[PDB]
Amino acid sequence: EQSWIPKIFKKKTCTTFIVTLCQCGRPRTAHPAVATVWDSDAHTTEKPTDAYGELDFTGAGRKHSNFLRLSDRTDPAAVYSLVTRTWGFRAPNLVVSVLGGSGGPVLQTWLQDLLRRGLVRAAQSTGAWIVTGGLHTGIGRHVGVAVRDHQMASTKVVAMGVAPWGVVRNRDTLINPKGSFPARYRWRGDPEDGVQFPLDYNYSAFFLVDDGTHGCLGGENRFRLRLESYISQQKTGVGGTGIDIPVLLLLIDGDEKMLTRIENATQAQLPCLLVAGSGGAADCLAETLEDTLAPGSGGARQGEARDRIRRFFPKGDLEVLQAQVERIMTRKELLTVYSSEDGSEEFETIVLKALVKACGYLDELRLAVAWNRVDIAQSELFRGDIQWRSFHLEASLMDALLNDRPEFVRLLISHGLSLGHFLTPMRLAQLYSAAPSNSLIRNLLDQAPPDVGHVLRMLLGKMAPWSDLLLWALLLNRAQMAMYFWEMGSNAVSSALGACLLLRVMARLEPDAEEAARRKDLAFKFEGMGVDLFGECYRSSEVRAARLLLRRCPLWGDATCLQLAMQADARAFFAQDGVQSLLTQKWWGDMASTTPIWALVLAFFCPPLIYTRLITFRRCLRRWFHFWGAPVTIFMGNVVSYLLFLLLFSRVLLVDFQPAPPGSLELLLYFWAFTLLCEELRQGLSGSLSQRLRLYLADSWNQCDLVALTCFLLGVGCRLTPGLYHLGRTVLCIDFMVFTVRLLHIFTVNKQLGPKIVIVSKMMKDVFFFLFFLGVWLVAYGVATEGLLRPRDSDFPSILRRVFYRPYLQIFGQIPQEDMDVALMEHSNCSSEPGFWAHPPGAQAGTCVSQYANWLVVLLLVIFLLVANILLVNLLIAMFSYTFGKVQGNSDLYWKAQRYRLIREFHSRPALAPPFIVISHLRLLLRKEAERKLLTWESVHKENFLLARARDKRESDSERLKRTSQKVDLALKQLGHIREYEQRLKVLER
Amino acid sequence: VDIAQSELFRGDIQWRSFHLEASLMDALLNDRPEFVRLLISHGLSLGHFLTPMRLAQLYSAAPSNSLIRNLLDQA
Amino acid sequence: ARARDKRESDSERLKRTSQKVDLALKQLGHIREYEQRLKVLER
Amino acid sequence: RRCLRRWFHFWGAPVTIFMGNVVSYLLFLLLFSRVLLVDFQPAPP
Ligand SMILES: [Ca+2]
Repeated sequence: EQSWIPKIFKKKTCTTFIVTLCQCGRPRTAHPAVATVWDSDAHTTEKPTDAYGELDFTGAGRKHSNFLRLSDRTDPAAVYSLVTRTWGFRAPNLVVSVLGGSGGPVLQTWLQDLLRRGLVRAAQSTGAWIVTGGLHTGIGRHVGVAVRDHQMASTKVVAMGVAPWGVVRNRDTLINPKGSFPARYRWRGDPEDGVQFPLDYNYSAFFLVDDGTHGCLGGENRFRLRLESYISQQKTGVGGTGIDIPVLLLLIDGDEKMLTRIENATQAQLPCLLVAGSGGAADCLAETLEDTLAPGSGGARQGEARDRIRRFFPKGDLEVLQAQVERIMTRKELLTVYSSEDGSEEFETIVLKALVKACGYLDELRLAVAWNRVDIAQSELFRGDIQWRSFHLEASLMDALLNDRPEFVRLLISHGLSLGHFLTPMRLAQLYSAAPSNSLIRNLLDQAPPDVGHVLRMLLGKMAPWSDLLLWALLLNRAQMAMYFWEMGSNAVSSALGACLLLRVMARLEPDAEEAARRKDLAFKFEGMGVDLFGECYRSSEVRAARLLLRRCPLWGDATCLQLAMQADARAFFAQDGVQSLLTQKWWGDMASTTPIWALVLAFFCPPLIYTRLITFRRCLRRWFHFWGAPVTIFMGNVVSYLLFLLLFSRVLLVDFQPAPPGSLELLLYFWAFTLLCEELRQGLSGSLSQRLRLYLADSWNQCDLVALTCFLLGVGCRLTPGLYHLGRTVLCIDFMVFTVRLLHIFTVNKQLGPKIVIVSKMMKDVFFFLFFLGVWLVAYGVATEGLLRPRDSDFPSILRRVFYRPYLQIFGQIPQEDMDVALMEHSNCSSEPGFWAHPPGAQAGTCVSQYANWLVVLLLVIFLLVANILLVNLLIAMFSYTFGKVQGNSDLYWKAQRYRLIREFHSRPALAPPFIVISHLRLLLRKEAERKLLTWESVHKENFLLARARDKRESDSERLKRTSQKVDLALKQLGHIREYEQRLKVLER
Repeated sequence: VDIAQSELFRGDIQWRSFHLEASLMDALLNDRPEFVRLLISHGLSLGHFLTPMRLAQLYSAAPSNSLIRNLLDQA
Repeated sequence: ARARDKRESDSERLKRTSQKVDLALKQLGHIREYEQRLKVLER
Repeated sequence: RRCLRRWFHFWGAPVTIFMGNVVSYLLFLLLFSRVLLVDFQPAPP
């Protein structure tokens, strides 16, 4: 996408030649037919640019170095937009324009060290921009080599080149109005002249300013200054939240023209940093500022003396230099001197103080947040001399939140930053407004002032600053921010489970894919953290408090912790011992969890025994209801009722089922089945009508019960009709099978059998594989045998029998040799067809079979027996063994999870058994400070757990090794210092 | 390698395209990956570097009787 | 990413610490020699 | 025409070709079995 690039940007060709030789820098001969003082704009013609695209320096580089040619009189907004958007460069956190003449190809060692170590390092750390001449000469070359050395030794800095068109060596190769996306640049040009220079190969971007001249210097000064000012007017990301981008000018040596440029920059309110001892045109200003409030007598001509000394003799006589120095001092607040300090190389702090002084609201904390320098912020805060205001830190906190800098927010909060007063509906709206472009949260907010209530309602279903901040972070999916807020939350466990729920639902709702997977991962991390916190809260402290923690219903959604876990499928959460013990206790209701099963049975059959001490736990009726109200006793009663129901069903079906009108027992059976139907109706109805109906029908067991009951009704209806008695009997016969299959549910309660049942459920893929394999083989062998025999019955039912049924039973040791092996049969001439025939003795083995090639029949029999009885069955064994070995853990977790659903289901069933449950359905028809202390105790445990994790991490070997590396680096730094002092003392010895 | 990196990093020393081209050829022939990496990283023009003569030289460095050598001979 | 991960591995960090300690010992020998020279020049 | 384009897309998809081929193969086996077990006679085919 570049079609607009020629549109908004224009190159400059001079309209008029002004003297043989033009002022335009081109020979008189090479000029257009249109050819007192030449003007760079008045006598210039504009046309669409023809030298855009990107460079590919021959050899090294990132294979991408964007280049542009534009007129000097170009608005900077378009340039900034181009760089930020089209070329993909991130907005700058700081712009350092490195002025400087640097006379001579070689620069002093201390200056080169300062550049390479401070300037480039700080630029990389803070993601700043370096603006210099994009030429392999002057200060630009030094900057480029410094950047290259830093990149090599670091184990990518962004620097641009603003250079005049006409002085770029080999400009022709870059000319391509269509486009020069690839671009070969011969920067190793053998000829060397000062009229033109090659482009440095270390600069990521270029700005070949043009002013209709074939060579000159300084033409780009206007554009450079305007660009710097415009960048200074922008903001540091996060919409308008970002502070004004700091822009700083660094000056080393230079000339009078550099003094003029410094004056222009100061006029444009741009801070300037001067290096002491750099050389001419730079150290003079440093000295003058050092003079500052010098005495009027004997100082007025001191400035002139300094000008004539530091500056070159030319123009020294001219008073213009002194007047310009005075004008510069007029705004000395924007000037600073780089204290040499024997090569301090502490660039960032000097820049910070210079920016603060220039500002005279921009604050150190806001700048530190704008950059990623946590150390700067902590140093500034730790400085006791500096005093901070509530809003002073509030602005910084807002910036940190908007830009997602967890470390900064942590540090700011830790420094006594009031939070309750900090958050406001306006600020919260701002925070939510920072949704990244088209994110799912943004779509949800648009579809829905934050107005976050409705989005949460539509997410969950709906069927304290920390809480709000945590919710916002979860919505925006800022992992570290959310984790930190949770660490400061109040309802830690319930908060964690709610976060897991919300993240999982959002992820299933995201078009994010791998980004959604990170939300899924964040959900897993939160679930694990909640698990660990609860495990600590339970084992290490009173279990009663843990029980209270789970049962309570916080304000997250007015739902219990267990409900949240179940809705989020937080399988890991239920897997821990504490939750299982609590669930067991609820399962036994009021009676003790240790009650032996046999004791329970004896109590069940001997109601009076419940009052004996042999079972552990008006008082009498209260105890009675407790016993009969416990979920376990309801379960046992229901099982007994179900068994009696099956017994009655079997009795009726096998004996009393007659064509006559139904008897007493059959009617009792009908009433019983109707009771079961009412029970399932109750379960479905109360367990949003469509939503709960789907929830009920989802459970497989309920599907089984429903199919059983519908088949039962179908069969009864059929039997009542006079004609369909047999059909009714048959349907009821199958319905008995369907009912009795339900008894498998009894093994979902045991501590060992439930996992076995789940694993069996997962074996069905292997079962189907074997079934289809056997089906194919059966079809093959059966058809082959039947074809070879050629029985004369040729009756479709008989054909199907001999093709499938008999081969099938051959798998299970029913091998009728007398019906296939001719040797066991009497030879007879049954059929008129030519050949021989025999007479099988079997009733359904065919009237008579051929015997043409019977040895082949026996051979096929042997092959089939082998493949079926041995190979297929053993393959199935192996597949079962492998699958069972592979899915043990997942099955166990799944059972532990569903244990809660089971318990809840049985916790609300009517107290009575199905056969009498009609009476209970009828009844159903016709119809603090302690909490605060609990939360405080939970928060204390959370703090202990967090400290334990942090300390354990800090004591790990890897962290200790890293810290030792840091200390060794510090030791080497100090060793260099003492070595330098040693050299100084050795010198002073003489 | 350290000697080469020190020599290159020395700003006083100026290098020529062929000046590094000879070194690059030597590094390739002797199979010194670090040297070639460093040389290329130092703004060494590559498109102009390779030539059919140079490529023939490179392929001529097949070690004694190697399968590549047999295949080239057969071709 | 691969290069940085390798450089941040424990083994590489330990090797780099060994290099830095060797450099420290070199400089320590230098300063010790200068210490002896200064002690001599004291008289 | 959009209609024919959609039609060809459906019937051109590899999966649909696979399903069609499977159905054809099953019918072929069924025909084979029928012929072999019933209509296979010494008389001309
Ligand atoms: Ca049910």
